Amino acid sequence: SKTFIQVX
Repeated sequence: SKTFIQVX
């Protein structure tokens, strides 16, 4: 499962 985390 790919997870995309927004940094700034």
